[PDB]
Amino acid sequence: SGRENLYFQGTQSKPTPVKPNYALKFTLAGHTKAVSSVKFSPNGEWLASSSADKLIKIWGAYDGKFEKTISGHKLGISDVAWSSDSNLLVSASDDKTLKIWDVSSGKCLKTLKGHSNYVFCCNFNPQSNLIVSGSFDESVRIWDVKTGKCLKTLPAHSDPVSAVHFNRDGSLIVSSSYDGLCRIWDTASGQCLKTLIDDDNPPVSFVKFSPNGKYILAATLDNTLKLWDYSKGKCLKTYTGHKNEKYCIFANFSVTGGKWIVSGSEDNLVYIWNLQTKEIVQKLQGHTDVVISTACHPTENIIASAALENDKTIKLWKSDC
Repeated sequence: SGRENLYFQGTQSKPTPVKPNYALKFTLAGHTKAVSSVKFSPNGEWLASSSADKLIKIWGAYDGKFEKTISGHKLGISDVAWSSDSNLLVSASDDKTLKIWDVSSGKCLKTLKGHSNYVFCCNFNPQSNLIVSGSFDESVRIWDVKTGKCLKTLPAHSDPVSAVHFNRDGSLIVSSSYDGLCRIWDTASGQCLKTLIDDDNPPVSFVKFSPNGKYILAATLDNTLKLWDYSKGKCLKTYTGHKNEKYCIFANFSVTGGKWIVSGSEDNLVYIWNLQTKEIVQKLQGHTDVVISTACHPTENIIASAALENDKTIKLWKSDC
């Protein structure tokens, strides 16, 4: 308070690299089967979780407080995603549908039908007038949010689609599949603009664009994450040390503090790497099954992690940096 606020800490010529200090704050229990996917709302207020138990739950991002259960899918749910204004959610289910939900009321606004097998992954575009979905039926679909109609069906893959993500302005979609391909699609035209292959093409279990849209982060089932300049077709960074040979585990760019890569792992840990140096900077211990999903809070140094059937919980972790 007052004049003593302005307190000089000293000069440091050699920078000393920062490591995060994520510490467990809350465990969120209530799902009765494996959790599938957790995502923070863009406005930072909420965490949504989806589960094999057919339910979506909403939780306070800062206090871990249970808010509501959202129900309606007839079978398990593999993914959930928020609209840009934090008002809507879309979910991808084994019942072959996606559902669009009003988060405040819990009501299903639209059921998106067209896929011929489990819907596995989903995302809104930044404008949030479109949804992209990936399915066991091997296709990527692009949906009109307002009408619920399928606008395009992309014959994207020759195996289930493991992930779909729009870039920062919605102009591109990236998709991945156990077929070993990452593929870049023009949103407007539906044309494949590029196919990225790892070489002996291991199954690709996850993809997403970097925040700045220049890179894609891709997980492959040889226990490896890779950061690609998709346009140059060049791999910039490789992240290893975790376990990923079986499942579609989410990974993330942590951008609120130190620049990290964050992933789940089949050894029940959350892994955190320094993005540039590729060194593991933290491993978060607490879960008792595969950490299938992780998410990074938009403004605070908070990570949410969620685990499979032997655990069924979500954990919220917070770091000073």
